[PDB]
Amino acid sequence: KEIDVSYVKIEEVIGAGEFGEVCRGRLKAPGKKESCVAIKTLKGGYTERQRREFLSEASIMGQFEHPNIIRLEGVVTNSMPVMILTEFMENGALDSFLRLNDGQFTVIQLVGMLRGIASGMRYLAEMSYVHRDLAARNILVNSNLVCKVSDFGLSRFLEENSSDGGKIPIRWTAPEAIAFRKFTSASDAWSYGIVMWEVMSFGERPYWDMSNQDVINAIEQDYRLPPPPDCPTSLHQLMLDCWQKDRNARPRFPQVVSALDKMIRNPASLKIVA
Ligand SMILES: NC(=O)c1cccc(Nc2nccc(Nc3c(Cl)ccc4c3OCO4)n2)c1
Ligand SMILES: [Mg+2]
Ligand SMILES: [Mg+2]
Ligand SMILES: [Mg+2]
Repeated sequence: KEIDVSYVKIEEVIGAGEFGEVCRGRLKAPGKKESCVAIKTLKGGYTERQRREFLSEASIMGQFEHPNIIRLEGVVTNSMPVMILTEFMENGALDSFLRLNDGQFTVIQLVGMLRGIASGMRYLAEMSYVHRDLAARNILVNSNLVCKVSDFGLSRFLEENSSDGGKIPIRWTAPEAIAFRKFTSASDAWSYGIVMWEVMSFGERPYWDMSNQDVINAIEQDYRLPPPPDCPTSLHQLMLDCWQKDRNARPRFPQVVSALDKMIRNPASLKIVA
């Protein structure tokens, strides 16, 4: 949806993206109430290929409609700067939000966040969309702590193209996807297990200071991240299930959501910790 630039007011720069600023603003279109939006801008100096890559995120987001997937409002392409407008997520990225609030949300709250992410992923997998960069930094959080998946793009990773979309995010990536570049919803399930660990650790870095090659070798040699402090064993076991070497043995997203719903209904089960 092309948005008339007169309908947009930019209020404040709140972040930096790959191609430009991220801003908070207001969108007011005839016949509709004013709403808060996030705005990504692309200013001058870009190639047309870069413009297409920037806008491809809008095209992809616009294919989706789900309460746990970032909603596209529209784009501005007939003037400069070029913009993508979405719903505004007041609390920003989950990893940083959790680090700010370390130890300050309950296990049930954390499970609800994880449930929202899992529902978003359930939807994407149903749509045959493989995310490929599922990480807490790509989850956005609103004022009511609802978590939504962000970061959409279909460009191959650098390792998939010419000998001579960025690099594969090794710490989040399933071993077969690193080895063979076969990205599937089952490799996203591996990534989702890593997100679980990030959330239950209030935004710690997966594998601490281990090098990328150290991580690859460790996983091949059966190492898996340990339960975060105070993490319910049932949640850690779901992580381990997501991290099965055999992709076909990992839970699919409907099963992940089911498991989390059961936990929420049976909160006593979350009391067992190592
Ligand atoms: N660290 C931050 O940038 C930040 C800080 C505080 C709040 C938000 N909030 C926030 N809310 C919604 C979206 C985004 N970022 C974003 C994304 Cl991820 C994809 C596409 C797009 C965006 O804005 C419009 O077009 N951000 C983002
Ligand atoms: Mg991506
Ligand atoms: Mg990415
Ligand atoms: Mg800690």
